[PDB]
Amino acid sequence: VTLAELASDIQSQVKVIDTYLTEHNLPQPTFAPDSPRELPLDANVQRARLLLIEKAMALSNLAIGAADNLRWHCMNNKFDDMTLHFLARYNIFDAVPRDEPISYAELSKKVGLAEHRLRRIMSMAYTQHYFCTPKPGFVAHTSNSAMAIGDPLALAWILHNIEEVQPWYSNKLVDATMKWGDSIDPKHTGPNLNAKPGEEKLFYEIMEEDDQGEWNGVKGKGFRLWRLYDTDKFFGTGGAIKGTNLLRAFDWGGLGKATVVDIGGITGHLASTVALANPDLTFIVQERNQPWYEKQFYEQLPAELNGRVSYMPHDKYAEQPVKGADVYFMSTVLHKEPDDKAITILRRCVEAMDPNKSRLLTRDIVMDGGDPPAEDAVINGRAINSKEGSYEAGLGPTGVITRLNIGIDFQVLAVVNGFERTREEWVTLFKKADPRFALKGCIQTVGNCAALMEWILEE
Amino acid sequence: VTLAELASDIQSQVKVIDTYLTEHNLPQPTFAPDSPRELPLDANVQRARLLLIEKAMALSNLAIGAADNLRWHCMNNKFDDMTLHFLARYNIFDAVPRDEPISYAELSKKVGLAEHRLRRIMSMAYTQHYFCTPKPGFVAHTSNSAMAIGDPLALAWILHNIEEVQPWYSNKLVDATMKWGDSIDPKHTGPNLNAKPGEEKLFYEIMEEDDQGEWNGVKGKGFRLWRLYDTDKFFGTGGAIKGTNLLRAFDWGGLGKATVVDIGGITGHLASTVALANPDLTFIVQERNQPWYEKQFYEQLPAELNGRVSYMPHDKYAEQPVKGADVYFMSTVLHKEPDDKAITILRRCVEAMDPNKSRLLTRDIVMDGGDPPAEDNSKEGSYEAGLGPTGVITRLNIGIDFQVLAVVNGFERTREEWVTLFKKADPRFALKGCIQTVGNCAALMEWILEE
Ligand SMILES: C/C=C/C[C@H](C)C[C@H](C)C(=O)c1c(O)cc[nH]c1=O
Ligand SMILES: C/C=C/C[C@H](C)C[C@H](C)C(=O)c1c(O)cc[nH]c1=O
Repeated sequence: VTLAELASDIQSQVKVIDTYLTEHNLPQPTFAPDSPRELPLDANVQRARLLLIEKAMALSNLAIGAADNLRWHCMNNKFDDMTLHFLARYNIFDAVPRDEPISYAELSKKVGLAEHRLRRIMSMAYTQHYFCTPKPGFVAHTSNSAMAIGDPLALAWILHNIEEVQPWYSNKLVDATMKWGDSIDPKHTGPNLNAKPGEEKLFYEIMEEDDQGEWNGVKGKGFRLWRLYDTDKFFGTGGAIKGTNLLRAFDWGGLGKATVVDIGGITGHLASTVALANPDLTFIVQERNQPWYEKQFYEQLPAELNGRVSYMPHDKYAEQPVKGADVYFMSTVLHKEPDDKAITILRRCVEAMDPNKSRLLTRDIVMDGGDPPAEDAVINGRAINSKEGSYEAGLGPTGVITRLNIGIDFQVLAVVNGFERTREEWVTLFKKADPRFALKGCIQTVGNCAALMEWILEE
Repeated sequence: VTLAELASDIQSQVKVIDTYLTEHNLPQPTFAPDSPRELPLDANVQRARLLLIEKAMALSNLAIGAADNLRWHCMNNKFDDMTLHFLARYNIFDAVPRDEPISYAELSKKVGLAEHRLRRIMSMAYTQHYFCTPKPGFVAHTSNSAMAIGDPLALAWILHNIEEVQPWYSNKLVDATMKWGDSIDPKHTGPNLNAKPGEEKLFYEIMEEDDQGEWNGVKGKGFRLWRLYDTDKFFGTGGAIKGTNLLRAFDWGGLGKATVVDIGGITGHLASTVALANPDLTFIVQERNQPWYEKQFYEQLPAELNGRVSYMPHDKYAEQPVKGADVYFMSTVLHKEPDDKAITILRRCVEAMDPNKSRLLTRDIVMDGGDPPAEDNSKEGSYEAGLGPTGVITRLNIGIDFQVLAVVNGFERTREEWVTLFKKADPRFALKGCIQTVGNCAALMEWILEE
């Protein structure tokens, strides 16, 4: 491919998006804080958007060229993370007003970071369109930075990755690999490279046990796990994996009055999203208890649910105490479970299921892609705006959903030696758990990176 | 700005490059291993390239959108570094033939990385156009990965950043700032967060003293410093800061038969670059000695220079023993020197200079940009191509600024700050030339002492 080819391709995708926005009188994305934070969920718009990102990344990459790509990458990339690190730890998102500029001098005194250094940090932020400088000596928000205003979930995501995942695990992954090999054992992770025998610590042990700190309402023991919970919530409130996409991937209303057992459901945020939109549904959120868990679970629980979402302490490897429920639901649980452990969990589900009225629903990455809703299956336009060679938009070796899915793969690899799976690998795994399992649906909304898989037991 | 405006801008810039390559019968950049590694150095082409990169980055950013930008960023960007870390530590660039594909199985056996994990690592590389998969189960190079084949300097750059700068310094820079504030003391850096007063370790002490390892022919003491020197050479052999750009930024030939004193000139690589192109020049490379320095200096030294480039052990803060030389030259030395230290060095140069004969040349970032070479239609906006708040040369300038900030609390300067600093060293100093080739982030500043 050439620069010109990429540019033409880009133009084609922009035209699809730009025409949809105009024909529907929808505001255009910009870098201003009042920009829409996403494009319409229309499947044609989203396919075009995913291809556009991919081609624009290819274009900047090609134009930088082979001589400067590795040179500039190892110089600059790491400092985009460092910039966000400063922005979060100094609370700079909240200190810059959303709709008004602020001087470096005033910003410096608000956050306690000297003017010279502040100026330097902000300048790097500008190059990735986080904040801008509208006039000399002044800082203002962009859309990218404004979305973090007042949102500790956004800051949780920054700090979890920069203060835990990267320094403790991913920076050490090479060493981990050479020491223990290609492992599925969560002990074979960065913090244990020099641990004495029997003194290894698991990621989730560190998260729940460390008591030297505090985060967003939880002081002491488990503050890191609470922050990790915030990150989970962050991915549900907006963007590609937004929780409301679950409502489009399965007919929750069709269940009628029914009980959903939410196994490994964190703090029940996703359960609350589904139950808010489906008044006939009861959710049992099953999770390992913590000293602060119930206090936080009920503080977040919307009163409008009238108690339909409740918490039940439960070990996911143990016997399932809720028998004959309509749905047993696991959202992004099994990608941290190697085969033997996932089979244990699945067999616990099977024993509690009534094969003639229970379903097992999982939400997880399907590496090679799920299927779109039936209404989006037929391609009604041109292939250029819908597919990249043989791959659905967003997939293939340079696809942005492919990229994100590898990012998630690497994250669970880093912290627990987890891994993502293809559809065939999911079906193989479930049938090893019980040969009666059948994949009845595998729905991935366009622009999402996860699929909702509907499993049943048939004779 | 909107998606359509960005796309429109991109088309214009592309057209400039596309037209020039066609009209000059020059191969088009692609991702194939045989692609040109850079665009032509013609100033109009480079201006369009810099704007094109900037607009294309704006376009991918805007298309990702505000909801997904921070979410995707903190998920993915760190693993682009981790992928390069695997590729370097397992020597995968060399393991994959430049012009043939290799199966994951065969690559796995060559590098000793299990197949499943190998596949996973390679797949992340593909998304940034490092390697590709031309057929199921097979790996091939791209232009981006092929440039690292057989080049330990590229591996040096990967490992210096990922195994030293990032974990020891930049990841700890917030903690360092909260502990010491906006310090300019090189002891007030990440490794010393819990050091006893007086027991702080300097970055360059760690570099020259650590003996637990080896790198590219240097075993034991100072292997890290030798690898650092490889990274400096890496930025001289190609890309934006290539040493041959120095030949366009100053009239070296106009010096005639002349001596250049190269203060802090590393292992003399840059000196050799200039001396190979200018046969009438003699270079004196002044640098702090190391047990392996002279061996490595002479191994590297091109035979065809016939001794014109020599090594003189020297403390840059000490009296300058070469009096009256035509040129005293410092390349990317002063951006690691706070004002007081820089003034000490500059006054050592002034004492040795003949004001009517000697020049002082410095190569450094000028944060607000130098002037184009003399040999190079209408201007819109406040900034030359590559500069301004989203410019890609600005971005590289800041990355370098942050690099020296991280390891020694150094900093980059504007042209006005340079002039102020030099005039504080000696009021006779005058900036006679400040030349920055288009596509380069550094400028060559020519200083003289005037009455
Ligand atoms: C399939 C999508 C799942 C949404 C999650 C936010 C992905 C994220 C990588 C994740 O699972 C993490 C994790 O499991 C453990 C530690 N740190 C994480 O970030
Ligand atoms: C102005 C351009 C200079 C070219 C250099 C390769 C820049 C690079 C950031 C650098 O100076 C480094 C340094 O001084 C010390 C440690 N590690 C570095 O990387």
